[PDB]
Amino acid sequence: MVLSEGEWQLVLHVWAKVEADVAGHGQDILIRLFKSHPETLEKFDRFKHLKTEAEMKASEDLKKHTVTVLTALGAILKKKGHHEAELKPLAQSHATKHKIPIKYLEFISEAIIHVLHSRHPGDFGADAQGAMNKALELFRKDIAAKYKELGYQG
Ligand code: HEM
Repeated sequence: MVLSEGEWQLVLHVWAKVEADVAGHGQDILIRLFKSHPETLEKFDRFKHLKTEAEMKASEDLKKHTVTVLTALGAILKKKGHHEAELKPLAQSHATKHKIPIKYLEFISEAIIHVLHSRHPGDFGADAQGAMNKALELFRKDIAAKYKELGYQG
């Protein structure tokens, strides 16, 4: 699949709002993932001791990680599909070291969409959500293809 330029601009216009405060958005997205799909937290040896939303919010180390995650995703989105170089290292680490199935990437995609819907109704109406869904679906399809090349079922 391929996004239109208009669809990319809807993606990038909401991401511009995320970048007012990437850390706060990152906290909201990973906490939403862990609340909605608690099995995902067990993949993080670094964070799986955290018991409550309040502990997650208070963790400076989690905050920092969420900034790393969202900045990596933002750099991918800014490539508008031309993200082969960015996807290589991430697909390798997530396949071989972290062992993150495609289903869990669906779950984090849901969390991203939820938080952007909540925080950004001015830039995340139906067309904008559809564009972000397409971008995240493209990202997941390309990761799944790389996982297969790397030997991971996903
Ligand atoms: C939008 C999707 C995601 C992006 C962009 C992303 C990005 C990153 C980045 C940049 C790192 C650090 C470098 C590396 O190890 O490759 C990382 C680490 C990690 N990711 Fe992801 N990630 C995503 C989704 C997930 C999901 C859904 C899980 C778990 C369910 C996961 C689990 C991990 C783990 C366990 C680490 C190592 C954390 C640590 O101990 O330092 N990732 N991720």
